[PDB]
Amino acid sequence: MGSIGIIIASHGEFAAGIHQSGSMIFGEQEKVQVVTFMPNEGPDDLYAKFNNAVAAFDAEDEVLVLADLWSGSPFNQASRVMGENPERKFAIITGLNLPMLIQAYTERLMDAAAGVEKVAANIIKEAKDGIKALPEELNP
Amino acid sequence: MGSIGIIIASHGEFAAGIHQSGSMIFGEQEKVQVVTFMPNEGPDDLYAKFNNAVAAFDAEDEVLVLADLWSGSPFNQASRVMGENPERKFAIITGLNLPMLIQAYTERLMDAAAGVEKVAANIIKEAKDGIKALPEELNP
Repeated sequence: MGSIGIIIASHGEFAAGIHQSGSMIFGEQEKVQVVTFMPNEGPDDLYAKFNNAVAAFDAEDEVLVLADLWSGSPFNQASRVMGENPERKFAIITGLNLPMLIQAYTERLMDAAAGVEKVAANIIKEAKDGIKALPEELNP
Repeated sequence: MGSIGIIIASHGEFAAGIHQSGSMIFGEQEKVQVVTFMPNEGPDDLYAKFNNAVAAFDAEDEVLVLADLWSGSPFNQASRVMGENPERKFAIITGLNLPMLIQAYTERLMDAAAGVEKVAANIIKEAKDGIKALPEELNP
């Protein structure tokens, strides 16, 4: 049964700031957790934050992690928590940007019961498609 | 000679937060300005922030704006400033993410003579390529 909990994760306050961007553009949202990794912190503090974020969702919810980068402690600890909970469906998407977050909120509204693995493909596509340049000739 | 000044621009505190992410991974970076657009500000406030950010660079510097969202207010006021300073080389890339910012920093280190029109293609490429998922079956 059910829903998708979203965890926004980053080095530094990035994840908190883009969570604000999203609430201005999209409005308030349920079942969103923010995990920041600050300079006075180590990997085990981050491990605790992820476990605490997952426990804030209902036991039936699938989990979508939107992470800053495919490297470093935020990504590594998200992957660890994913691998320690094989009875729970997880997806991690790296390269967090605002089109990605908007599309994640929309896919939840539209199609949350299809699962995190189904909705990820179009979240990825819109995140990439929203990277565009001016002047137009600079685009691939 | 001139080099590239970077403006990181967003709705809300996103831009300040990812600037912090960048400093945790890439140290202190010269000629980087942050432009945030907060819930209690309007377009004329924003326009002034962009003009002040551009004034922090040297007259011969080129300007690279990394913006959160295509056709958003940060993007629109950046485009306006670009059109008002036609004697300055300018580029705008939307879909701001941490791979994008990392590559922009790398480009300036490798070749301070490369202008914003030359470095844009690899910055866009790495910004898109950095968007990937686990499980890996969601990837191409």
